[PDB]
Amino acid sequence: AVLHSEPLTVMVLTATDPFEYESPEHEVKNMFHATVATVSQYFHVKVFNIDLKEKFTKNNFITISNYFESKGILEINETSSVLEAAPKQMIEVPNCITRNANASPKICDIQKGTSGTVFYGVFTLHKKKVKTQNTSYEIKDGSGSIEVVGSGQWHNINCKEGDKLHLFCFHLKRERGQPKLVCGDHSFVKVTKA
Repeated sequence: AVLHSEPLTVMVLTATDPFEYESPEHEVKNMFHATVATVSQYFHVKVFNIDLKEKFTKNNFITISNYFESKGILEINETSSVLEAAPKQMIEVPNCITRNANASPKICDIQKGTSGTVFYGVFTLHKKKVKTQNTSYEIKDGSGSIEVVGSGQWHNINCKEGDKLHLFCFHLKRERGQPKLVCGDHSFVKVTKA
């Protein structure tokens, strides 16, 4: 994880509802996921300061400093600064950036990933098996299928075949070559019915 002290102005694209997670100090706290954009790139952002939720509203322009980067994902916590951006610091985000930010990876391309990489996306549920301590969600698209393993509040998620699972910050792991996505401390799932 690398510290970025230089101010960076972005436009907020999306943000999730807050949800509970376990903090590094092993206390229940709330976080949310966001995507933001400059004129040339979008970024996934993990926000660990629930007081910033209003700032992370679609189309808000914000300037972030003293944030961190890990696996290409930005981390904003209590020691970070997030202020509204000044007018002359704002630059129009090309629609092509926003479309790319909204696109999901193909499962065949997730299957190519190195162990430890992180993935986000929306995928159709094919089958699920609720086990004693975790749940395996087999997700599918035209390019292949992959097992997603959820535990804790991502175990026994209320969903059915054909629903869409929106996955945030899942981790690729390989067991005997076979890749799968597993949840981590800052994963999030939402379900859209279909």
